[PDB]
Amino acid sequence: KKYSIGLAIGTNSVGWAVITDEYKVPSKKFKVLGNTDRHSIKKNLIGALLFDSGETAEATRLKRTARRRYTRRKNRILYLQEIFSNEMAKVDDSFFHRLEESFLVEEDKKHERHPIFGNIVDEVAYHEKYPTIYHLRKKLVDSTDKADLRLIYLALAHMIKFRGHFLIEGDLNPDNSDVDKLFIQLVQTYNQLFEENPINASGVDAKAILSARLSKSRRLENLIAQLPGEKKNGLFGNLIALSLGLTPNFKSNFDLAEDAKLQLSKDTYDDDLDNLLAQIGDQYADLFLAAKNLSDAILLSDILRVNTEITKAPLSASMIKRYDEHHQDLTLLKALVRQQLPEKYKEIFFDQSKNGYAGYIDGGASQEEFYKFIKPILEKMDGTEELLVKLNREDLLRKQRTFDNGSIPHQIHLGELHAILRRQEDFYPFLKDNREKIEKILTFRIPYYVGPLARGNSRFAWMTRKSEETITPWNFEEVVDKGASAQSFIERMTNFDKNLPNEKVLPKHSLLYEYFTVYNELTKVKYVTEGMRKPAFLSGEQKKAIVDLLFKTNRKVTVKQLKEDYFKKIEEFDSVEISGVEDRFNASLGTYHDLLKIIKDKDFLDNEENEDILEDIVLTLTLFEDREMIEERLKTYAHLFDDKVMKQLKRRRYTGWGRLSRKLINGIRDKQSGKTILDFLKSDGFANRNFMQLIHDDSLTFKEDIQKAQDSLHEHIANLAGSPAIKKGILQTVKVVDELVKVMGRHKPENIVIEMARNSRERMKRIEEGIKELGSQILKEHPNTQLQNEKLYLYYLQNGRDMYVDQELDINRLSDYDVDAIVPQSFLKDDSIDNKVLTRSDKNRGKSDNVPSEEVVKKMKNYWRQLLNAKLITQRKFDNLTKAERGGLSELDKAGFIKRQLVETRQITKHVAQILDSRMNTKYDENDKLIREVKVITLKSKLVSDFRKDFQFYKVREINNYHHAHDAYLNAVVGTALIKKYPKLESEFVYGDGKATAKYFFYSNIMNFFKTEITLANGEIRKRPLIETNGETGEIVWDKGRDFATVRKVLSMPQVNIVKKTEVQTGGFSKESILPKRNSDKLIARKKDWDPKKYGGFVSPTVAYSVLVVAKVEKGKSKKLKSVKELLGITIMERSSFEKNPIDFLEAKGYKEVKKDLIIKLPKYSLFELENGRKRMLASARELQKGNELALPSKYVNFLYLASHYEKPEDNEQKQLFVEQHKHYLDEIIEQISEFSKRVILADANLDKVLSAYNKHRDKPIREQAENIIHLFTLTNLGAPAAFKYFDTTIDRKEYRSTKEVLDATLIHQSITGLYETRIDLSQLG
RNA sequence: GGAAAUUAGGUGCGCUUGGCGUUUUAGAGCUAGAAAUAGCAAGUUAAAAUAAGGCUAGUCCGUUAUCAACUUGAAAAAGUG
DNA sequence: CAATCGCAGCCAAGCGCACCTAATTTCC
DNA sequence: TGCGATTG
Ligand SMILES: [K+]
Ligand SMILES: [K+]
Ligand SMILES: [K+]
Ligand SMILES: [K+]
Ligand SMILES: [K+]
Ligand SMILES: [K+]
Ligand SMILES: [K+]
Ligand SMILES: [K+]
Ligand SMILES: [K+]
Ligand SMILES: [K+]
Ligand SMILES: [Mg+2]
Ligand SMILES: [Mg+2]
Ligand SMILES: [Mg+2]
Repeated sequence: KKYSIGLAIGTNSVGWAVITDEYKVPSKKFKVLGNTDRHSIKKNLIGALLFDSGETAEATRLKRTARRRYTRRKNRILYLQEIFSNEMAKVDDSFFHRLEESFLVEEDKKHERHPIFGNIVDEVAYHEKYPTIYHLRKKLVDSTDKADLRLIYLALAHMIKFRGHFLIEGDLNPDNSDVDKLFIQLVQTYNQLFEENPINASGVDAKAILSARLSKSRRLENLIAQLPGEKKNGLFGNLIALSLGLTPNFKSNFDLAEDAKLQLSKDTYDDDLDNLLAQIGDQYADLFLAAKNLSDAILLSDILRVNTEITKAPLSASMIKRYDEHHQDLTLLKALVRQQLPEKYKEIFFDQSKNGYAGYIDGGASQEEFYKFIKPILEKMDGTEELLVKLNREDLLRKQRTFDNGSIPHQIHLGELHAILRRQEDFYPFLKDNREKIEKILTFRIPYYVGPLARGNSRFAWMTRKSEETITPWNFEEVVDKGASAQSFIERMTNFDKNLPNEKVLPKHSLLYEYFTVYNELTKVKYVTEGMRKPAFLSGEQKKAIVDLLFKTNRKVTVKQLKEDYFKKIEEFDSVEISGVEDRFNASLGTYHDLLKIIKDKDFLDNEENEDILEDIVLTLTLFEDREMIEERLKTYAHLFDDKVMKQLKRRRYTGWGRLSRKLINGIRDKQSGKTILDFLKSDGFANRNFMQLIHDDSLTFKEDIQKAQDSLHEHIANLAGSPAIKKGILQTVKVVDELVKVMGRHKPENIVIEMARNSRERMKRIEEGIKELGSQILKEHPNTQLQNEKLYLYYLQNGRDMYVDQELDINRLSDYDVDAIVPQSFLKDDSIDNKVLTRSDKNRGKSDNVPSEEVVKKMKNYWRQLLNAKLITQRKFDNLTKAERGGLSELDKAGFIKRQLVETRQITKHVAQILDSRMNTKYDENDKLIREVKVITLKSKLVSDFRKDFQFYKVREINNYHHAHDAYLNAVVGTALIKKYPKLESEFVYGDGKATAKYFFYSNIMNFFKTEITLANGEIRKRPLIETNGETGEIVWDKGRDFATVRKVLSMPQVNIVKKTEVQTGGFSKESILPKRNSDKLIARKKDWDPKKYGGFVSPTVAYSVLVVAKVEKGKSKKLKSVKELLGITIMERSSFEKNPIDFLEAKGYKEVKKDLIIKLPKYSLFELENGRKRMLASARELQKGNELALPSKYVNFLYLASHYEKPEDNEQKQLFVEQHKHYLDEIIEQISEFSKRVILADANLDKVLSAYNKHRDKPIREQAENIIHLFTLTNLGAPAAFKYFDTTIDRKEYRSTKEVLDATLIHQSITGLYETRIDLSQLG
């Protein structure tokens, strides 16, 4: 007995099958364990393991971060209360107590129910005077009176608890006063530079236009509209856009040859502005300087809507402005509706269930839902004009705590906090002594490069401490070693050099690393002129001159530069041809030119004695992100540099790391020559060996020194790159193989054939930015979920224009258009947007075989470049559209694409093959060589997909889960037959160890040996005999006389081992919504002492697993003991306490005299068999899932495939006639579903509705009936019931919301393959 | 089948932050009526919680991965037809 | 009991490293 | 899709 294994690896399934050399699946008797009548059972060696999707760690990570921030937000308040503690005890010794118990009902409170003052008259008067906390905040900022210490605390705590963001660096000092004066100064600055065409201010209310509650682009339009003759994209318009915070492009303003984009917020602005001024001149400096001055006065116009001269709390005053205008408009809205719509007053102001004002304040109506409900009511009335204006600006009846408050920087809250401290420290000395302490509570942010402030019990932490003591926001710099922590942050993640594993890789922007990349590319450049017979390398003397002249003067070196400014102007070559570099060199000395601008000392950079210092500087600039820590690490070099360059050097920050170490490129030396790798790249006689040749040359010592420098199965797979969903199936695949090997008596298989299976928010954002750079108004002309349509998505990505013809596209005629593939689908199976365009007709592309024709590229390339700059097409999409001008698809390209259709190239699939190969092949030769006992073959899905369709082994996925197992069987058959027929293909499919046209036709007809007659692509008919053999062997590969019948017999076998992986449920305890209190006791307490009948709580806890309990419970008033057998759900929250002491946990639930040895742990999907073969799976402790599979005969599967594809060659008429000749199969398929449902589904109401729905459409076309019959299998599918539709009839799911019947059924414990079973008759228990 | 560089597009893991929401309580509802109710007034804010909790007591940890049964084992895992 | 209807925490910012695919140049 | 609530 020799055998092979077929495998189909998916995200939710692993199909498997064992075949013999006759392509047959064996059957075998397996022992059955347990206490039932059955001692053994026959099983076919074919099946599929099913499992729920494996999840990434992202959701767990976001919740872990949220917990840390709630812990730290609470500590900020605790820090503040500790500071107030001693003095607050003298004012009100129970104030903080009332704050902590504010949530408790009055019955549970220990102090008086009014938290602030402890009595009702004082509490009522507070809210009367300060209706919002911002009323109190502004008053404490602007008033000189001594304030109650309790009100001081509440205002400071409110700023510290909700402190604002940290997206702006440095200090913020808002100043509203000079918006008009600064705009006039920018106009005056602009007119002095363009006296010929000045701009008239002329009472243009710049303060109103720029500070208005509109978008930056909208206010830019309103300002430009007030200036006749000025365009929005003109020079003055871009300056206004710059002051607003946009990203204008000054390229067209100055007729530049490159983009000149500027935005003041990016740290690159100072360099970018200097780059622009270097081209246009320094007389434009005051132009952008005055633009920055105006930008500071309107920087906070979105959040600060009050003139800053009358208050030092403009944020709170802006909130007060919201409150007052809310009061004024509410009084006006109420008086209006009383007069004009008195009937709808109750619904608008009393009905919480409606989206009126009541639902806005008391119900669940959002601000957006409230505006939508009230807008038609406002338009019906008069006069609501100003209310309509405020509504469309989202400024009507506004609250103060709103979704859009995220734009408020922490410096704003800090300003008000600092002012309150300054006011009240004159009366409270402890506020003076603790002023900077309190401000530090608000401003201090744990650096992201420090991480959690742990002390040995965090697997996520890396921080180290200077001193062993508790870390506070005030001693953080002294207790935490920021330098070591910031270094460990990067050090724990960066690669080591694979060639020298003990050596870290160099920074990507290291000078020595960029020298390495330049010389490695330079050393393979050849040249030829009219005199020399054959091309020659560049000499070591030539490389140095080329580097010194071109690379050290220009950031990029073009091939034209090399030819013109070197070979001609220094070598006396009137002409020269260059090979090894195209257009321009890929490598460059970018860091060399960055430092040359900063330190201005070219001699210092070219002095190789300064090599170690420059590598240390770049290492510091790469390792650290805090520019103060950077400045501290550059102190040892403060004598070579003045203070001006040091200020520029500490701003030059780098990111990224290279692939090689400094010891590899310029450290280790060849023993004979004493030269490093970089030395050989600089000069290597006339051989000019590059990096790959040097470390592989057996005549040098680099190769042996690198060779001299050179995990469980679960950890290895987890550490692989790829989706954690496919990685779950990879581990299960290995476990299936291990079991299948032991099933075959631990004999290894001959072959293992593996095959691995192959939004709306991003689409909208990608189009809005694209048309913005495009300048088009197509989004405004014809305005998310609609972009799920493929054609409409391509329509907007192409600005409503044809990609092949340069003509407009009618958006209401998208059905008349064609979605054509850039690279034809016959070569590349790319269904993504990167390979699709929208055109009037696919004939506009040109020929069908190749890339769009030359005439199309010459006419449309300009249009494609604009779409590329607007990020509407990727660089890959632009490259393959313009490929015709580069010659188009070569004959080797077409063959390469057709080999890619057969040979799997994904790295993740190669890892699976390597894992199986290394686990199977472990013995060695007499010469210490690996003995490959098992060939691991990798196939792509198209090979079996085409095999199914050629020979009518059709697949209908909705019928059952057998298709996963059948795919694995077909993988083994096709894979082993292909390797047996053509052993030379083992180099392409087996892991380990003219001509273009031939390889194209060879790879195109590689599967023809299965057929008897072949109609070729050339049109010529070929014939093959019945039995196929191997060339040199003569062994029989395929017998078309009985091997197809073998496949038909295998695929028609009803007994297939479908196994749903039982799994303990993990994750959140329950649903997260905090529901209001209800007398129903389903609610779960949110804290230990928060009775949900008083405080509300959670619903629907998740059961981790169920347990079978055989015990007694107390019944009735007398508490009689009554023997019971029950299924108890152990929730995720309860799991730890249950497992710590099961008996104590069960006794606490009310069970007595528990049979401890009869407790069975029953995770989700636990399998039970009842009567007549009916099976049920545990959905939980209180619901069951369907446990049976409907094995529909093969003749019905093939009929359902052809009849449903009836609308979609000359032989298609034979398949169409088969459908009409077997229209009676519809009744027979319904009968199969009915008998199956009556036997195992037991949903008579839904079956009657199904049969009634089938009879109503018996005159419908056979295609439509077959399509809807496929929907009916949802009724019979394995797993959780789900709704489905037969034509227009909807059949809602019939759930099995009772688990009592399984308590006396047969529990089935299945191995991973389902071949080994332990069956427990639970009726004997109890 | 690999390596480096360049260009472009993605994925994973980890850290540090912001704003909402929701829950209970506080923000004296008034007049009439025996009451059911009716007519008005009012509404924008805050505290506290945001997995129960844990010991290791940290400004730490608490939702990923992994899991038939039986025997062994803390676990990982091994053995069993 | 069943048949039936209802419900589910979300939005945003910054940073670091490591992978992957897919084109080009030079090589093993 | 597991379960809470409502209706029949
Ligand atoms: K009380
Ligand atoms: K204008
Ligand atoms: K609301
Ligand atoms: K609400
Ligand atoms: K709120
Ligand atoms: K190039
Ligand atoms: K850095
Ligand atoms: K899990
Ligand atoms: K899960
Ligand atoms: K199992
Ligand atoms: Mg907590
Ligand atoms: Mg809130
Ligand atoms: Mg937050």
